Amino acid sequence: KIEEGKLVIWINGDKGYNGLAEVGKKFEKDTGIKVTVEHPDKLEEKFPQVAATGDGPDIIFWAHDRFGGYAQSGLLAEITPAAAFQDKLYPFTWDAVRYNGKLIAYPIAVEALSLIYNKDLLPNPPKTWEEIPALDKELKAKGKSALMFNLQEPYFTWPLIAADGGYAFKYENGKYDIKDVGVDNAGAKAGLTFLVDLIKNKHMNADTDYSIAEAAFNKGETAMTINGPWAWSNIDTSAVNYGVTVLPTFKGQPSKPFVGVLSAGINAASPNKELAKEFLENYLLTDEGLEAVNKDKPLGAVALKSYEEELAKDPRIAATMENAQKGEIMPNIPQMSAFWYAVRTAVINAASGRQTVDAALAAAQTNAAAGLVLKGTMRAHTDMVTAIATPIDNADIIVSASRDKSIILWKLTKDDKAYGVAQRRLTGHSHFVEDVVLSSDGQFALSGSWDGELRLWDLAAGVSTRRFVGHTKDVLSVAFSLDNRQIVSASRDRTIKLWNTLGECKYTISEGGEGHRDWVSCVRFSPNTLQPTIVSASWDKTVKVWNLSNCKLRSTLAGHTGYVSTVAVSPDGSLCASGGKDGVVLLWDLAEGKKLYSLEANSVIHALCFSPNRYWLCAATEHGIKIWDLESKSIVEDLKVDLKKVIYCTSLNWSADGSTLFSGYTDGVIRVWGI
Ligand SMILES: OC[C@H]1O[C@H](O[C@H]2[C@H](O)[C@@H](O)[C@@H](O)O[C@@H]2CO)[C@H](O)[C@@H](O)[C@@H]1O
Repeated sequence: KIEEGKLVIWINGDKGYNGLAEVGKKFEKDTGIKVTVEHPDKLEEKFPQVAATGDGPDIIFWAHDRFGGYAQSGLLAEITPAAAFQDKLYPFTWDAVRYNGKLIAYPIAVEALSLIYNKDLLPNPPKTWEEIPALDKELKAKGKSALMFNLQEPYFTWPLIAADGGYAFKYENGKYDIKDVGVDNAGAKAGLTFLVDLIKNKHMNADTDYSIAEAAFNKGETAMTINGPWAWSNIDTSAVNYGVTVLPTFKGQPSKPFVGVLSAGINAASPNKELAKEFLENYLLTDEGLEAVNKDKPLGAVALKSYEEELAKDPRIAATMENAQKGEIMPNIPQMSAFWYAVRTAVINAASGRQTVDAALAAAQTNAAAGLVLKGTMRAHTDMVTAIATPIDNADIIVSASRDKSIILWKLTKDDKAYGVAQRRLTGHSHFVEDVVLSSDGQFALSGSWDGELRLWDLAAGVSTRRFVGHTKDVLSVAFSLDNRQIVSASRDRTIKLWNTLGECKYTISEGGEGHRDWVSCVRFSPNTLQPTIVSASWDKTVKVWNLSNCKLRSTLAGHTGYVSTVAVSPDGSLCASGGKDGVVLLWDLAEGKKLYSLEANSVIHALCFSPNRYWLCAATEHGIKIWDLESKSIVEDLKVDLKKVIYCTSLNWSADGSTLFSGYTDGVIRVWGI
């Protein structure tokens, strides 16, 4: 629920949540309000989840870099401190938490990684990364390692990658270009390669995580480690005689860590937005509040000036700020998480050996800039997935058709396991199922296969309820009339047939001069109820529009030099996209019945479909799923397949809400796309 009357706070496990808890107890004393401080695992990922449904904590803590994404998804209440309060914090700390001109959280402290060394094992720490391999050989002889730090999180490896040129998003004229990603340039490659070499020459292991490196350093086994201010406590209790100094340089350049600003945001759904502000502003952001947290685990250089005046006296803090100066404050734009996930994968694969540096970064480069990504994969078909149907009511299930001769009802789980599971496999056709469609109910499926027949399926009971025997050759397409009372099909027998629901052919648009002269590959109903019509693709290179009332030919659309294997109709029934052999997508004006323009794809098109919302046109091509913006006539996405044989999309269909693109491939795998 909401939890009106108390304050649920979330902060990371590596921070002084106990000290904060104290602050919470002090608030409760003066307020009479219970403060609960919890530190869930992966709280940064759960938050956007729970906050979306209206649940979650009242206050969430994390480095600023992740708040832009939360704000964007409306998960954060706008904060508005009095000018008096604002002056208490450094202006630059406020900028860290300012998104689209608004303050979305209270800044707490400036975090920056530093080189932490054991003064007893290494009086003079290396000034450069390059002298570390020799240093490790020297220490290894004495049963000690030179360096150990968390190689699992990109946060720790980024300072070295960025050192000689690597960057996340190009910054220019006071703005970030989210398409200009710098993770695979010469600089980033040089840094990651050096790192990987360290692992190859065994100066550090690819599996070293946070606890391993912290234990090793605190137990005096390794001379140096890399960490933030929050680690100084544990080392204190370990009695190690350490120092905190400038990170080593690489190729003469200083390591450039991404600087985080620990921040506290208030849940958009919280019913204690006021209690939250009173707490953060009058209890936490005070010389007392911070000191209570700082004693638990150091915060770093705090936003609050008054208290920073004391902290800046600590040399470890001065060292923190020197490394901070060599790097830069993290952007808070939504793309940051994509950048982090991208870089994390790259480092791990390059480190594990699964991929080469160039290989790993190249992919990271793509994932960091990627808009539409691979939300998941659904596997069950043992052969090519020929068609995909999505429920009109946007329910949590879809249906697929495959050359394995079956259709599958998928239950969209989304759970870590898979995006969906084969809830029921329906068999019955004696040859490849080429196309499938759902009823308005979303309760029945209508299929067409190369066995020349169509079948109605009762999805719930799992059985075929009707065979449509009429065509004399392979059936290549099927469609349901808007009111689901009429069924249409296309065949290699060059005809288009109309059927009722009882399996009787009510009408046949014969191969006559009016009809097609070759295979009819596709037939679709136009959503327009004013002029009942259907369009048809054909290997006779034409497209035909038909009056559903009298079944009379409206018009023949010529413009293709090869077979047209597919046709899609805009949701409004005004446009119509056609495609096939010649690689060009012709967009027509249904109403008038004339060409509007082309859209080169340079690849054979297999399927088409417009977006439910956006002015988008998607094309299943042998060279990826091309997506143009019907307004700019420009490509906005070109999705290829990466297993890390020629594999290509044969079918695709959007979820009713336009949020997910389902697509079948030749390898029998169904790939889910979306934000
Ligand atoms: O490395 C990916 C990860 O880096 C940062 O998380 C830091 C955090 O800022 C520090 O305060 C401390 O908790 O160490 C974390 C690394 O494990 C980013 O803030 C985070 O968004 C990103 O995923």
